[PDB]
Amino acid sequence: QQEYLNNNQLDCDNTHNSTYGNVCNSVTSCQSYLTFKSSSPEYNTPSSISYLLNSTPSLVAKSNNITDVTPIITDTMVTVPVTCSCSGGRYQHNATYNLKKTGETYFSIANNTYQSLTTCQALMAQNPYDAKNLFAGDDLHVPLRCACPTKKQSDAGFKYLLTYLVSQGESPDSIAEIFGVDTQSVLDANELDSKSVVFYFTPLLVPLKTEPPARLQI
Ligand SMILES: *[C@@H]1O[C@H](CO)[C@@H](O[C@@H]2O[C@H](CO)[C@@H](O[C@@H]3O[C@H](CO)[C@@H](O)[C@H](O)[C@@H]3O)[C@H](O)[C@H]2NC(C)=O)[C@H](O)[C@H]1NC(C)=O
Ligand SMILES: *[C@@H]1O[C@H](CO)[C@@H](O[C@@H]2O[C@H](CO)[C@@H](O)[C@H](O)[C@H]2NC(C)=O)[C@H](O)[C@H]1NC(C)=O
Ligand SMILES: *[C@@H]1O[C@H](CO)[C@@H](O)[C@H](O)[C@H]1NC(C)=O
Ligand SMILES: *[C@@H]1O[C@H](CO)[C@@H](O)[C@H](O)[C@H]1NC(C)=O
Repeated sequence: QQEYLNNNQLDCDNTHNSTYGNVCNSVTSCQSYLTFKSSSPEYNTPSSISYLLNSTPSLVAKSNNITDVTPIITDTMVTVPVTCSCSGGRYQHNATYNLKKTGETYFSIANNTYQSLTTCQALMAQNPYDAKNLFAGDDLHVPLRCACPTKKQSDAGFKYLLTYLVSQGESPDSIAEIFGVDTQSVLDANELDSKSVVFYFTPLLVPLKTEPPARLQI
């Protein structure tokens, strides 16, 4: 279980503990997954998506049953295998991001470029630049959100946790059905209950019993 981000990442001045990352509460390192929506023309191949998220093109290709050079149709949600590890008391998967345009902000990088796979708060905490001193060509340390199954989750049969970018219309019920797991396992993984509002566009942890399906929309 990890705290649910609960839209606290939408205000860069918000200081809720969840915004600085999942908490290191299990094994120091594990295999994990992110999700990411293909974006044309910059992030729509295994090469460019892996470059943004620090995976490998072969891992992205195999995870989605495509080749490592296959163009991915815009808005397709793909799975991205990554190593999740503990750093500074948090679980995260490191990536590096070079700003392309002077005008990009900590928030635009977290919310738009990385599709809320990281937060403004974690970016600011792990980079030296002032929010008013970012220029094209600056490299950012990007702490992508992932977690490793706790002992209790492992004992329940979950081999991985997957960081799931919730889309319009989706619910814990419908997301659990994609991965063939119980709705209650999804709720428990995020410390939610059936009355909790699950926000669109905010990452949600999904515990997995096996590797994710190659196509999420099936
Ligand atoms: C992902 O990124 C984090 C930082 O966000 C890396 O954490 C780093 O952890 C190492 C290991 O303790 C720290 O190294 C220490 O640093 C000093 C030099 O500053 C040196 O005396 C020693 O080598 C000492 O171990 C390091 O401080 C820390 N980095 C930061 C920026 O705080 C982590 O290793 C990264 N993980 C992966 C898998 O890339
Ligand atoms: C942060 O990102 C989200 C996308 O995850 C943006 O949400 C959009 O909101 C507008 C209305 O303001 C909708 O028309 C779009 O459909 C939403 N996006 C998606 C992908 O569905 C949001 O605008 C971003 N916030 C900022 C301040 O840039
Ligand atoms: C936030 O969490 C950290 C460790 O995850 C802890 O040291 C700190 O006390 C927490 N802060 C609050 C306000 O609960
Ligand atoms: C991969 O794609 C092939 C051909 O489209 C399909 O028959 C096969 O079942 C897929 N494999 C997996 C593991 O999804």
